[PDB]
Amino acid sequence: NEVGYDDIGGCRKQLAQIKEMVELPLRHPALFKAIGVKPPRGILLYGPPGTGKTLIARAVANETGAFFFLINGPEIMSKLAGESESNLRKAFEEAEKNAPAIIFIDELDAIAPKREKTHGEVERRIVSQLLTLMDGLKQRAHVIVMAATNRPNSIDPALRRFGRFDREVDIGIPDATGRLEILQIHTKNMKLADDV
Amino acid sequence: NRPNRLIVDEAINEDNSVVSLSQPKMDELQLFRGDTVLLKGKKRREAVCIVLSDDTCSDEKIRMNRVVRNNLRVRLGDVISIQPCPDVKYGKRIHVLPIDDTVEGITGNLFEVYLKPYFLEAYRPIRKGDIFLVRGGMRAVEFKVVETDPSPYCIVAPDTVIHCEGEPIKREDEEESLNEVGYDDIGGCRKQLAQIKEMVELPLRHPALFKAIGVKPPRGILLYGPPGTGKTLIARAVANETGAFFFLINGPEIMSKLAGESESNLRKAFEEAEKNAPAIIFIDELDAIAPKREKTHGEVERRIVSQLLTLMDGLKQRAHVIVMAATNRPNSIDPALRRFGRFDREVDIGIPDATGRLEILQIHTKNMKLADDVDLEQVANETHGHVGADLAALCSEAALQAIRKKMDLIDLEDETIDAEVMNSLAVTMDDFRWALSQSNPSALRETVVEVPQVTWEDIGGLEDVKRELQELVQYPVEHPDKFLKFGMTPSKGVLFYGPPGCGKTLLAKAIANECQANFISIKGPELLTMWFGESEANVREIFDKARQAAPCVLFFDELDSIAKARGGAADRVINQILTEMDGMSTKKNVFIIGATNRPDIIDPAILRPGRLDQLIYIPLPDEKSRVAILKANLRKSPVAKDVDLEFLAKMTNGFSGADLTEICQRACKLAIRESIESEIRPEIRRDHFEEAMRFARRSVSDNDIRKYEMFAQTLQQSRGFG
Amino acid sequence: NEVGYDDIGGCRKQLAQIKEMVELPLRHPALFKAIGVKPPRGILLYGPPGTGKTLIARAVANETGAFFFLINGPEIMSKLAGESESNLRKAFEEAEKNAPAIIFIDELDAIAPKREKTHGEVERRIVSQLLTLMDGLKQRAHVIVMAATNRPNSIDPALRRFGRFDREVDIGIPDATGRLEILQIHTKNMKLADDVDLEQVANETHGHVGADLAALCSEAALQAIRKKMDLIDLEDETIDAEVMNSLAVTMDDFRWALSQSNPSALRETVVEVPQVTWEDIGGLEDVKRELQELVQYPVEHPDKFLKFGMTPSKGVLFYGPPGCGKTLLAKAIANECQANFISIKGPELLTMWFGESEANVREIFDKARQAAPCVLFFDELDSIAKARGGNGAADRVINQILTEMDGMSTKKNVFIIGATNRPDIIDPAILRPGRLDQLIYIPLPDEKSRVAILKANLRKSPVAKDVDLEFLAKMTNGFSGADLTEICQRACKLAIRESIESEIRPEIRRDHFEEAMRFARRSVSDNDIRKYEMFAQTLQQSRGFG
Ligand SMILES: Nc1ncnc2c1ncn2[C@@H]1O[C@H](COP(=O)(O)OP(=O)(O)OP(O)(O)=S)[C@@H](O)[C@H]1O
Ligand SMILES: Nc1ncnc2c1ncn2[C@@H]1O[C@H](COP(=O)(O)OP(=O)(O)OP(O)(O)=S)[C@@H](O)[C@H]1O
Ligand SMILES: Nc1ncnc2c1ncn2[C@@H]1O[C@H](COP(=O)(O)OP(=O)(O)OP(O)(O)=S)[C@@H](O)[C@H]1O
Ligand SMILES: Nc1ncnc2c1ncn2[C@@H]1O[C@H](COP(=O)(O)OP(=O)(O)OP(O)(O)=S)[C@@H](O)[C@H]1O
Ligand SMILES: Nc1ncnc2c1ncn2[C@@H]1O[C@H](COP(=O)(O)OP(=O)(O)OP(O)(O)=S)[C@@H](O)[C@H]1O
Ligand SMILES: [Cl-]
Ligand SMILES: [Cl-]
Ligand SMILES: [Mg+2]
Ligand SMILES: [Mg+2]
Ligand SMILES: [Mg+2]
Ligand SMILES: [Mg+2]
Ligand SMILES: [Mg+2]
Repeated sequence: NEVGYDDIGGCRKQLAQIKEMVELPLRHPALFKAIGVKPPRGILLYGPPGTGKTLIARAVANETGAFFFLINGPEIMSKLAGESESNLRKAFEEAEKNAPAIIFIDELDAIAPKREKTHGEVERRIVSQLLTLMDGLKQRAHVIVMAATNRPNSIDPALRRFGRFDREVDIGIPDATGRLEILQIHTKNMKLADDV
Repeated sequence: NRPNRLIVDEAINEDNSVVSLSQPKMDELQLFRGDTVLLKGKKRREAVCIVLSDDTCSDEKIRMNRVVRNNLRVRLGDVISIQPCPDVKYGKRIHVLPIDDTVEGITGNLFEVYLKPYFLEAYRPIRKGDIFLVRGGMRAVEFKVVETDPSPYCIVAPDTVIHCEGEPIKREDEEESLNEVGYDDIGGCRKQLAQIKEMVELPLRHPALFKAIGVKPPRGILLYGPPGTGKTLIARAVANETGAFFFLINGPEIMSKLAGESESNLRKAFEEAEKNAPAIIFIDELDAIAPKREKTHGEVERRIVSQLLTLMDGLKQRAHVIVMAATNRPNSIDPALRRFGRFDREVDIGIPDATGRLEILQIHTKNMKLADDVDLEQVANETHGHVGADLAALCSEAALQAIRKKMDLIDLEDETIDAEVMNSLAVTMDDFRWALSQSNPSALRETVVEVPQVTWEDIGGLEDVKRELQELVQYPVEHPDKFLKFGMTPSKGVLFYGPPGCGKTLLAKAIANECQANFISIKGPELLTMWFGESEANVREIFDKARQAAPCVLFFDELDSIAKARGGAADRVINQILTEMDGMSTKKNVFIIGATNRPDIIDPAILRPGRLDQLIYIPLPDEKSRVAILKANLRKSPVAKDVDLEFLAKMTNGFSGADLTEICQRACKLAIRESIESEIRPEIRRDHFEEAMRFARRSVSDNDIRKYEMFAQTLQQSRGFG
Repeated sequence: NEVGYDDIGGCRKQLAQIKEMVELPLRHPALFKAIGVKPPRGILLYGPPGTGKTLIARAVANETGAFFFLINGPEIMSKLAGESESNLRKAFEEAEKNAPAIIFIDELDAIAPKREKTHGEVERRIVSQLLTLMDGLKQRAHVIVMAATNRPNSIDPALRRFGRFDREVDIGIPDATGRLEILQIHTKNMKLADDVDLEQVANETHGHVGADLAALCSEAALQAIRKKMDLIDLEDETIDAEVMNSLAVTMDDFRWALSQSNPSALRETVVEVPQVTWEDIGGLEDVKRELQELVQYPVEHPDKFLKFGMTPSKGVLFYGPPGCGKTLLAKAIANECQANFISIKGPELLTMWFGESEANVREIFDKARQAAPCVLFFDELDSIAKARGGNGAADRVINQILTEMDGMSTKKNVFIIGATNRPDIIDPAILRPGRLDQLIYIPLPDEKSRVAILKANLRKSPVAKDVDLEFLAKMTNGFSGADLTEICQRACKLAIRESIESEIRPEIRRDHFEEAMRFARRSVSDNDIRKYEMFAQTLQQSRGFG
């Protein structure tokens, strides 16, 4: 019942790209340590709501078998100034401990929205906290930070720089074929009539 | 001074065992390009290399790669004593060993992979205690010479028996690493990296001399440019190359800590930097700490900016510290930092040009075994909007492609892959095209500043205009002597005007190429695109970009589109361009060219003396010129011998150069039809040209011409009553 | 080596004012107590960055020997809450104790920027603290509070009230003479080569301030050093005095320094005496005298106008065909009077933000009012007239210039000159009596003038003997002064091409002029002339229906 690539439809190409970027670095972690080449750090997934971004993230985690630490945007930003930055540190720390791992920051725009829009010292501090943590992965542990947002142009441009969320995947609305594909996945447990 | 003393300079010959002396010096020491010399540096250490000739190398300096430079324990801008060494003779045995951290990851046959081809037929003149670097298998390993048999120095002839003792060795304390950043890891920033080297080298390398002179050195050096241009790289490079202490202040890292902790870290940074003088404080991502004071609400944030300013003004200590800073946006920085005594010096590290990109590609393909079909010059050439980091990612991705496919079976289950495979693994030109497909360029939207690749040979006819253009731009740059002796100051700007598609845009680029001067092209619609409020501060940014890139030609193309938009925003832009033209001092070698397909609506203000007062009229091409255009367009195409380009020019005595180019394409588009449909020997012959000519295209009517000729004689009179 | 009045150039008149304000209260504190008269409390120094504001303050301190407490703006605002206001207190307290004293608040705009601009409370509170401390000087214990800013506007107006910062000094950018001065101050310790012409430096160094020139001298020196460095020693921790004397700074080194020259302040509205003279203008002799009677007389002979019962006219309007010396005349008359001169071009007025376009015109008229006697020159008015109808913002600006015109009292030595190549669209409001009512028509040059122009432009150029400028003038009838300069430029360009191609030594000779005349053009059509001739008479009636 757990999520897998078979639970995803309409994102064939995108799911492939994410498979390339992600697949080698985790079961080839000692290999990358041997090669010396730089793999991706942050893979940003954007598209309108209910497109399957949170789905794809959880799928890649279970299909590759990597450790999975979910960072829900709103959940962080609901807590006090201490807890917010603290939980960000704990997540990156525990993710590095259980490498290979995928840190999924869902609804990233909630944590690090356009700095022009941001007000208050605490919020700007949390963004800076995340930027440092992303830069912290340049230690080149076996860790990948996936992230999702409904609005790419809402994200603080600081996150889109090199070494941070440097790769992006446009997971858009499905076309006619994609919708047929998705319908099949959700009717695979139902007994359909012939006229359907 | 005896000839035996020279100063260390950068290396043109990227080889390890080599130095370069100028020919005048070469023959002076009576030692020849073939012989082996002994280098004696500081710390009472030595090294052996093959000396060679450089035309560029000034006689008093000696070019040596960073490896030799490291073994001598010397930096760029230090003196060493060279002397001939005929004492050296062929080698019997050699005992090298890899350094531990340069091999952490791999294991296997280092001899066959690294040492064997490195010394293959190379007759390298080594030395005991030397540390050399071998690149292969997508990494660079460092070995140190522990022992030789004709010790301590000997040559590695093909008969020389190369021994490997057993186990990798630890790193010595005083021995720097070669994986560390240096000027050799930076490309595309020749001119900019030169400036910074001049600013920083004197106060840091010889601080005592600057204390004695009394003259004021540079306090703050602000680096700007788009993301991934290598600002952090250049800063970290100058640190290791000058050998100064390096305290990194990371913007976000400071601002990620609590209120007082940020200001406390700022102090400790300047404190420890001052303590360990000479030093370089590098404030990376400065705009995170010191954005415009208006742009920031809150109290703490404003307090942190003020803290930085006080620390910056605290260089009254002058204890030999240089504060470098990097931002991706100058106008974000609080202007209070630009004041004298703070960040008073600036360096525009822009996006690399075609040559610069080729450089960078060569830097990130250093450790890879490229296939022969790989043409990096083509990669660079078809890479318009990439930055240093993009190219570094491009090479890295192309490598990951070669890896994952020739992975095939490999083993994977085995925790590590040996050096035999990685060396045999090659990166095809195909892999680069695949990596280029997934290319996400960082700086496409950025206005470009480079030397145009267009030449006179691409422009058919207009031989008169070409020559007048040479007088206006090239002479005042290449012969200031005459103009000062004649008592005249040159004209600043030109205006191209005439029918559409007759080579106005080409001429603008073509002259910039003739002078090998920088070139900037702002098209009318680009100006009308700008956000209204920022529009003004961005026009100012253009003229600054052109002022710094001098000698440069600032080209305002497609001015007619702005003239239409006026008769609101279009008004403010031009009136500011007029204002910026006046501010442009004639002595700055910034020459402003304007162009428009419509002289009937130019703001006469642009035509005022002192501004664009050189009104050059570019008409439709006469028969002779049309043939030159047709040949210029079919230059790179396989045309049949049967085609009569002359006759083609006879018939079309009303066609613009834009038409003739379209006609040549149309005929080509038909030839491609044949090549795909029938697989015929691919060649564009006559019957394509004739059919393409049958339908024809006259992009400039007769009435249009009459008007243009009327303006060719009356345009200067547009400043009075129209 | 400490700072003194001898270390300051270009600020002659300003430095004299500060001296007058400060000398009596500081050098004679006992005397001023006995009088009961009130001395100046606060002196505000404004001007762009690097003009020598901090310098002058530190200079006045040492020269008067007064106690000196430096209040660094950024330093205060970098400290914590109360520690800021607490230090402001101590600064005044300690200054009052050791009277006579000078408190210098450098970068005042950091402490007390626009009380509306600031966000928060601790900031507004620090401003309040300052206003109290300034008002707290009612102890009067001979303390003078100097202050420096680049933003004369951004300072909360509360500070510029009476009893606080009641006196202000515009230490603006230096002019040609001022830059020469500063260059001599910083080349004071260098051994200059004979080919070094610091006058040439000062003149082609338009937009530099004191800090720029100081760096420019430093630049030329460090380059001359790096040269003869060559061998030197370096390994030796110090260089001896013998070498340093043999070191010379060539004019070439200054030219290399001028190559890397980034001028700090450009487009900063310049206020200086123009170097243009009547000799630079061919012809117009009648208009030249007319300009004197309007400008020279009322400033040099006020007794006459007062006794005659008439008040002089305020402004002039130059109108006529393009390129006939309207800009030159404006600069010329100002130079003759040796009065300051401000040239605002039409486009410069259309550049500003909509909001700034009003508050910045006031700045102009204020800058002219203070630099009196001054010639305020509004050049290229035609470019504005076009931006109103299309022949929004231009409307607001002109109405502002009109309001500013009327408001300026005639008893001030400010003289306004407007100019335009097009009187067919000039705002009639500008032409109403009391404004630019002196309508001067400047036509194309007559034959006599054309010769004068030709000689004026070829003055510093190597023209051959056989060249006949009088014949050349006879041929160029309907040509303007701008055209004749272009023909000269065209002819000179040909002579240069010959010089490079053949190395015949520089002689712009006959056939060069002949070919330049072959391609020569008339920039003012006949029809255009007839119109200008009509407006030479009927422009008076443009305020009616017309
Ligand atoms: N491509 C897909 N194939 C099958 N089901 C999908 C797909 N995309 C979304 N869904 C369904 O949508 C639900 C989950 O969508 P989510 O991934 O959580 O939405 P989202 O992309 O994260 O958008 P937001 O920003 O969280 S509202 C599940 O019921 C999925 O089955
Ligand atoms: N000019 C360059 N020449 C060669 N390689 C470069 C260059 N610039 C960047 N790179 C490569 O890309 C990487 C990025 O360098 P950075 O110094 O981080 O760029 P950056 O300008 O500092 O990015 P910012 O300012 O943090 S957004 C380097 O480590 C190199 O691998
Ligand atoms: N003299 C010429 N020689 C070679 N190609 C020319 C020539 N003139 C025009 N062209 C072609 O016309 C195209 C446009 O060149 P331009 O310099 O931009 O002409 P233009 O005066 O700017 O007219 P437009 O408005 O750009 S079409 C180029 O791509 C050329 O291929
Ligand atoms: N009028 C001047 N005469 C001689 N030297 C000057 C002059 N103005 C500036 N300088 C030089 O440039 C430096 C500028 O120093 P400052 O006194 O700090 O100028 P400033 O106007 O206070 O700078 P700002 O406004 O705070 S950016 C001085 O140290 C001088 O060396
Ligand atoms: N009477 C003159 N004597 C000498 N040169 C003149 C004369 N009139 C015009 N010129 C030339 O024309 C140039 C401009 O002079 P201006 O005073 O600006 O004329 P104008 O009436 O303002 O016309 P424009 O539109 O500015 S060219 C000068 O630099 C001279 O080169
Ligand atoms: Cl226009
Ligand atoms: Cl008007
Ligand atoms: Mg979701
Ligand atoms: Mg960086
Ligand atoms: Mg074009
Ligand atoms: Mg100052
Ligand atoms: Mg003029």
